[PDB]
Amino acid sequence: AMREPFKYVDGILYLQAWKELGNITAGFTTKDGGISTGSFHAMNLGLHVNDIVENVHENRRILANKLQKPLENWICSEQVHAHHVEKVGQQEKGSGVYSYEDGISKTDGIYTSNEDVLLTSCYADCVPLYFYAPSHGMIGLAHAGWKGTVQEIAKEMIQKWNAEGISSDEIHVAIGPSIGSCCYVVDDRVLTAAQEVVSGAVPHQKISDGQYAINLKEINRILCVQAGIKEEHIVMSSLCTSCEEQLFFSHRRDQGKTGRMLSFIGFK
Ligand SMILES: [Ca+2]
Ligand SMILES: [Zn+2]
Ligand SMILES: [Zn+2]
Repeated sequence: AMREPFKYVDGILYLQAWKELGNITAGFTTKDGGISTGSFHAMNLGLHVNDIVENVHENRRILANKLQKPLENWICSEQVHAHHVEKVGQQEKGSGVYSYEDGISKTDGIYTSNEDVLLTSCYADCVPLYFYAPSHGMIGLAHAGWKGTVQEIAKEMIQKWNAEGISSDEIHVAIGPSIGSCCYVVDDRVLTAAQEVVSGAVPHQKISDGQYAINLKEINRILCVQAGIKEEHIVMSSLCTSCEEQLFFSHRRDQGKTGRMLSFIGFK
């Protein structure tokens, strides 16, 4: 069984599996630590989910202080459930920190070699992908719901890194908390799209006619291996956003009214 690569520390799940690879701050937030209430209780870091902005701004400031990464150096994207990956850095510092529309336009993955920035991505069920090539000082995040998964957003990131001279055998990938097969049931449209890009069987369990439980974390792991990532360079959480009702917001479990966690990565 793949060991859990994240450790809960004061409300934050830090990517402890990568502590010896390089001096980075990486992890995934939880519902704990903020001042939001109701459907957004407590650490809602999402600006586009109808929470009161003052609470989201404060929650962001709280995280910035916990991570020692000032808001002015954060980079956020306007996620659109597609496969666009953008290299970011100095000129994009501050993008989306206070207004979602100010985020990197229609982008689901971001990467950088800049040591002062904090890359961020928002989640409430979708798969958080993390990338690190320690030898090249390159870090990245990609948002993979079913659409980004089957549109091969992980491969988009890897291909861009290959063009920057980074071999796929030097890229470490982490897969964070997401909706698991215990709670995520999809139709033939999703399963077929996954079959089109996965060589071999897509792991799935039929629940009823045209209804299949699927593990999008494992689908992304398989696609990463098939894109040249070494199996031993992938770490994967088993945490389910829907099942963990005290740790995570879940778009599916909370019926579309919920907050957002952030995935984050930056140099210490
Ligand atoms: Ca296939
Ligand atoms: Zn999503
Ligand atoms: Zn579950």
